[PDB]
Amino acid sequence: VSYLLDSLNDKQREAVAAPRSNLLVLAGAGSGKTRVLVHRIAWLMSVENCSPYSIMAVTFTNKAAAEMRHRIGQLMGTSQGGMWVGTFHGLAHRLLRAHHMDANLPQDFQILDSEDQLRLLKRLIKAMNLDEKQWPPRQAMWYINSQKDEGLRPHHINPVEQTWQKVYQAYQEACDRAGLVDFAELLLRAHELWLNKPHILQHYRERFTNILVDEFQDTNNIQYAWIRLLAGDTGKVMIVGDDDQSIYGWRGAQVENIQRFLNDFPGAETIRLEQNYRSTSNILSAANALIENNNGRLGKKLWTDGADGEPISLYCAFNELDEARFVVNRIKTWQDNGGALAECAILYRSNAQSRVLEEALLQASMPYRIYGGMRFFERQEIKDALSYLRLIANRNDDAAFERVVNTPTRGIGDRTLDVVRQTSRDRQLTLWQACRELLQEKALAGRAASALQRFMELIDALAQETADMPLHVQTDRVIKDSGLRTMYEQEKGEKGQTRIENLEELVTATRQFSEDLMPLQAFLSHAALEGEGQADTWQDAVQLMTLHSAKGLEFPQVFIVGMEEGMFPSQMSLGGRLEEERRLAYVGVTRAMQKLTLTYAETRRLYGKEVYHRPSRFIGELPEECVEEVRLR
Repeated sequence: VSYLLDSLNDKQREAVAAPRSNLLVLAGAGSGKTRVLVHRIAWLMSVENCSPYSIMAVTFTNKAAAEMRHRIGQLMGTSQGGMWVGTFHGLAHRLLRAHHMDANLPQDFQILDSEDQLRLLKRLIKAMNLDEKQWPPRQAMWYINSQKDEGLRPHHINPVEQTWQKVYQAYQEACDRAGLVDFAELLLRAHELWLNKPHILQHYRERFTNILVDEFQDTNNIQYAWIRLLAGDTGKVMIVGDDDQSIYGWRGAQVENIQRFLNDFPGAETIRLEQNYRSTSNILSAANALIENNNGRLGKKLWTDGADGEPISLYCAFNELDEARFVVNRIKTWQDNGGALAECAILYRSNAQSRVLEEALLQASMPYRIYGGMRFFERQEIKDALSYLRLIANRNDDAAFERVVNTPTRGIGDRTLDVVRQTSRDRQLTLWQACRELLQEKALAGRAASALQRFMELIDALAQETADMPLHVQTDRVIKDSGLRTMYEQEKGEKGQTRIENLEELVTATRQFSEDLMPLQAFLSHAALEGEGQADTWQDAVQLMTLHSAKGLEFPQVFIVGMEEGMFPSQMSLGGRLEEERRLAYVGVTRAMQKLTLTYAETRRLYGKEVYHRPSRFIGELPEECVEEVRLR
C-alpha cells in the first residue's frame, strides 16, 4: 500500500484506494489517469485480495491496452493469467472464441478488417451480376457499415436502397455461411451472446466483478450497453473519462455516456482529477474559461503547481499564406534557441489546411511529418485527381493509367487488365497503346471493350475540353467529369466531405501555383516532388495534424491555425454541433505544455476562391488576461 500510493496526489489516492464501488473518475487533461487505472488494479489485487481473474480493463486502442499491460507488469509482473485487458473489439473477440458454438460461429471463425471487407464485397457484387459502375463495392461497404453502426440487420425486399438492402442481405449470408465477422459484428454478436445465453452471462458477471473502462466519453451506444449488461447489479465498475474531451461524435461517440453511468449505477460517485502536470497555469486558466461556454457538462477547474507561464500568442494574418509563414518563423526562433522541431505541433480543424503549411515548411527547408494522416499530395483523393491530370499530360503514363482506369469503379476487371499488361509487355507498348491495339483487334470480351472504350474517350475528351482552360479550371473540370466528386458525395457523411475538402484544396493549390514549361507539367512535377514525403530517414521534424489526431498528445509549443468562424467552428455546423467543436478546441488548448499560439487569417482561398471569415468565437471566449496579440513594432 505504501508503494502503491507513494507516487500519487490526493485525488489520485482517493480513486486508487476507494472501497469497491461504482466510481466515475472524471480525469482532467494531463491528470495522470493511466497511473490511476494501473495503481487501482494493483490495489484491487494487493489490498482488496481480488484475483487477477476478476479484473477486466477495457481500453480505447490497442496501444492503450499494451501500455496498461506493461505498466501493470511493472508493479506486479506480466504473469497475470486471468486478467482481461484489451479493447472492446479484442475482448468481444475473446468472448466469442470461448463460446463460438453458442454464438453460431464455427471453430476457426475469422475477423474481416476494412480491406478484407472491401475485397469480399468486390466479389459479392460480381457474383450477384450487378453493374459495379452503378453499384460500387466501396459504396456497398459504406452502406453496410452505416446500417451495422445503427444496429440494423438486413430486412425484406423504384428503390435504390432496395438494391443496397439486397447486397447487405447477401453479405450477411456470405459471412454467416463462412464464419466471417466484421468489426461491428464483434460487439453485436458479443452483446447477443449475453442476451441469449443466461448461464454464459452469469459466468462472466460472477467472474469479472471488477471492471474498468478508459476514455469513457468516447464510448458508443453498443459499447455502453455491453458494459452495463456485464456489470448487472453485482459488478463494481470504475469508468475513467472527461466529458469535456468527447470529440468523436461523428464516429458514434456519446458524450452523454458519462452522465448515463451516474444515472444507471446506483453506487456511483464522482472523483475529479483536476491537478494537471502538463500545462502552465496561464494555459489552464484559458482552457477552464473556454469550456465554461458549453452547457452539457459536469464541470471542473484544472490547476497546476507548475509554471505560471507565458501569454497565449494571438496573430491575425492577412491570409493563409501570411499565416503559414508566421508559424514557420516562430518555430525557427524556437529551433535557433535550441528547441527540437518535434516539440512543436501545428494543429488544424480540417486536414486540407495542412497544404499551405507543408508548402511553407518545404520552402524553409524545415522537416515536418503529418501525425495520424498523409501529406496532402499523398492523400488518396489527391493521388487519384493527379493521375487524371497525368493522363491528360501524357497518355503513356502507365502508373497514372493503373491508378484510375477503375477509379471510380467502371467495371474494368482484373482479367481484362491482365491482358492489357501482357500485351504492353510483349509488344513493348505503353498500357494506353496496348489498349488502342487490342480494341482495334477486337481482342477483348465485348463487356470489357465497352467500358474501356468509354474510359479512353473520357480521358481524351477531358484533355480536349480543358486544353485552353487555366490550370485551376481544368483541375475543377477534371474532378467533376472523372466522377471523383460524385464518388465521395454519394457516401453521405463527414468522411466523404473531408475528401471533397481536399479535392477543393487542389483547386486552390493549382490556382496559387499558376513556374512554367507548361503550367500542367510544371505543377505535376511539383506535386510529384513534394521523392519527398515519408522519408525512411528519421529526422527531428515539426508535427502537423488535425485537432482530432492530437487527442492525448502533448507538446512544449502548440500552434492552432485557422481560428476562423466557418473553419473552426466548421461550417458543416451551420448549437448542437457547436459544443463538440468547443470540446475539440479545448482538447487543442490542453495539448500545450509551455506555449500556445492561436492564428487566423482575414481571408482564406477555398476551392480556388477568396473567402472572408470573422475570427473564431473561441478566441474571444478566452480571458483577456491570458492572451497577448503579436503585432508589428
